[PDB]
Amino acid sequence: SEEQVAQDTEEVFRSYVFYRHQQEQEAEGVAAPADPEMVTLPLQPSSTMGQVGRLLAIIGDDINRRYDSEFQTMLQHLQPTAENAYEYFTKIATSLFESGINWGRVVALLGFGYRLALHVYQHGLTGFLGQVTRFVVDFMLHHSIARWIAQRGGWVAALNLG
Amino acid sequence: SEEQVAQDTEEVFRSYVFYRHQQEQEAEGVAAPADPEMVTLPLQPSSTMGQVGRLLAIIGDDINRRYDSEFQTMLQHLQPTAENAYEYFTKIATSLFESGINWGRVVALLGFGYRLALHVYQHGLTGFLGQVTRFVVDFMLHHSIARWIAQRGGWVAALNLG
Ligand SMILES: [Zn+2]
Ligand SMILES: [Zn+2]
Ligand SMILES: [Zn+2]
Ligand SMILES: [Zn+2]
Ligand SMILES: [Zn+2]
Repeated sequence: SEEQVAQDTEEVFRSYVFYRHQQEQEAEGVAAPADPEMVTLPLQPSSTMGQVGRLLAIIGDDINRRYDSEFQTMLQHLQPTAENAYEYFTKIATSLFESGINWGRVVALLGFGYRLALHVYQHGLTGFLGQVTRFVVDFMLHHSIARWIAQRGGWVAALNLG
Repeated sequence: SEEQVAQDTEEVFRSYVFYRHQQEQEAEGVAAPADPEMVTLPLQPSSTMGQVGRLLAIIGDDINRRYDSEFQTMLQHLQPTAENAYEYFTKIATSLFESGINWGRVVALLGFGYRLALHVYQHGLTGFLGQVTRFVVDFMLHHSIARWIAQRGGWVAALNLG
């Protein structure tokens, strides 16, 4: 079901963010970017969607690198407002899927959402992580990504990538 | 078409906001709440959706009063973040349609969006009017309001209310 995949994306993305942030803390120690909002967000580690988001953060660690690097350098130029965040999110997310959908691109979108959320927090926009989550959920619903995931077996199919 | 009604809501709401703000300036003069974002937003006065949003602002002027009054007093308690704005928007918008959809409630939702946008601007959240617009558009799509309007003839049917 496309709609149920779309509903599950919130928990997948929240779990992805938590574990990606924890992994960056483990890799960088005191040099990691601080964002307490990514430590305290709602989390259910044993749920299926919590397990999916975590596994995608893990497998993403050795595939995101070039795309993750350019996200950071580009975000240094992101203007401060919620409208600027939406416009930049939409441009980048659309470009990721211009040539079709695949799991690597899904993971790239989650990673982009993580980097966007981190950037806006570091530049003084607090309480915006739920809004980035909604950007991701709604984009995946209206851009047929939830439909593509549903035809692959749902988010649980992502566990096969590990 | 439900999807095309949903697409048109952006322009309807932007036009509603522009003309509601202009009307409040005309009724209150220098006592009106200032919000330059509601003067400079994209506007196409002669388009059908621009005409619809304007007419709904006009007819709304003598039906919103009690609901508009409580919106203002309640919004004095709205916490500052984008997440707080989304949570409050969703609670109020859901309550407006709990017992079904009618044009008066559609106009009340547009008026609520106007008051929410004005409040968040007055309290230091700039560049958020597009986000309130998206709250309205997406709520009307996912809560079957766009579908209800489509079965009534589309947004153009609102011109019959005048
Ligand atoms: Zn890092
Ligand atoms: Zn730059
Ligand atoms: Zn949507
Ligand atoms: Zn007034
Ligand atoms: Zn209060």
